[PDB]
Amino acid sequence: ALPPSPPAVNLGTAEDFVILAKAGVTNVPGGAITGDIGVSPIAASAMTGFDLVMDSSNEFSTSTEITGKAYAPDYMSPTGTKLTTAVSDMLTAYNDAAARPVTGGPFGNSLSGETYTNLGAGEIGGLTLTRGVYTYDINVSITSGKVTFHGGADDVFIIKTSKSVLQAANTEVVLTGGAQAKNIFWSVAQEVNVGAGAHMEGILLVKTAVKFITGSSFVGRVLSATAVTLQSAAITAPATSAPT
Repeated sequence: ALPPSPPAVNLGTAEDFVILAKAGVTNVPGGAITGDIGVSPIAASAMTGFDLVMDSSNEFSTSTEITGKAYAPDYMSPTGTKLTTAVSDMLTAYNDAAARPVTGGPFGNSLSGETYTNLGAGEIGGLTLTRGVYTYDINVSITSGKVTFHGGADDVFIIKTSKSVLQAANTEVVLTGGAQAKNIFWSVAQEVNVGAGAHMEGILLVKTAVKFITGSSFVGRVLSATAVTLQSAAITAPATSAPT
């Protein structure tokens, strides 16, 4: 029997971005970004490796590797306001996610001897996670294989850690049951590192850095209070296979 689904974490206008980073985005060509990116309060020059061309409006820039638009505070109004509102909404979302109570009681069978606190001693590779709030004071690791999020279309999954999320190379986040990437929230006080060729899903609400190593892929949003590093990575917003 499941716990109730937690409420989804409101991202407000931060949902308008696939990457929002306060201290920059660095890219090694030729991954592919589907969605819009933004930086604030750092200047545009902290988006490197996208060969950005200003639009004639001077409100945004475009790239060969971004399907959408890039936004920075030194661009024309209303871009700076758009960015500042999104960064504030990111902070609110980070704080809300971090404030969610852990789901109570045993995880899996009532005599599993394990709970939603420090589940797997931080290793979640090979686990099936159902809806709820999982809390960690240790790194969360995906060392080998897959982690599965299983639930319905509106079920919510929140993974909180005071440390980092370390996803080894060539591992996968898998969704089953109707579970959607927009309803998975990773609340991370340190960093998120996604190894080479690995596949991550969900909303990354990260206090510090996020790194996507060579050839990794992602469905979700990267919402970082510091900097984002992309190494020939596929970064896709949720639901962009529908008409846009």
